[PDB]
Amino acid sequence: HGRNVQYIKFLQTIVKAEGKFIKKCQDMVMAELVNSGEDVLVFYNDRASFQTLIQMMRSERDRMDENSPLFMYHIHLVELLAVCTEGKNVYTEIKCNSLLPLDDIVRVVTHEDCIPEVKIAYINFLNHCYVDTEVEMKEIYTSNHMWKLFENFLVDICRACNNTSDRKHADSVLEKYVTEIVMSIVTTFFSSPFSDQSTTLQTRQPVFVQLLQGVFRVYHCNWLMPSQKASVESCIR
Repeated sequence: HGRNVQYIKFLQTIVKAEGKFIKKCQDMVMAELVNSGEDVLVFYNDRASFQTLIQMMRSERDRMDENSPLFMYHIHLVELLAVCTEGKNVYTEIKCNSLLPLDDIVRVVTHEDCIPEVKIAYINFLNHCYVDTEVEMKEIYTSNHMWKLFENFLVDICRACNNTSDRKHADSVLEKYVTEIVMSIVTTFFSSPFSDQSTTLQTRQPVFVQLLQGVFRVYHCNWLMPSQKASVESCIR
């Protein structure tokens, strides 16, 4: 019938209630995505997804007529497969990594021009596979490979951090980007340099800059408090 951007926001409403996430429904919606095969896939490899997304957001704003192009806004509302096993509802994460984006090899491919809109949902997939809370298999590539994304996107966060009272999605991106910081502490193994010369300067000084912008923001104080803890928690890492 066609992949509807208007429709695909249903797939989290029926399964995922607020607060509570049941295990059986997630199991029976995970297997059908692999079984059907021709669902709304995020794989729009580098030649395709680059020029579509940069022209979708920059040329038109305010949702671009409810962001219903059928090719670029489809990924945005495809969070079901990204938040399918986000918190702890991961009966089998191998399927989500093999049949779906790995979150450490396919994420980088589209990272040439970082799009915060994709990152929020795509970053949630990184949280989905990285670790539910502990069960993720200990893979050096999962953490060592993902330890360079922050540096690549750290400049982007800093670049938009200096802009004050000029955007609305910055708070959401900062609020949505702090969720990963609150997850498992940064690794301190042979890899994952453990706040070395190139891993501490860009992880502590820049963090305060984002915290300073949030403190100066006129938004609610509910989200401002977590930012200080996020930087504080990272500092004590």
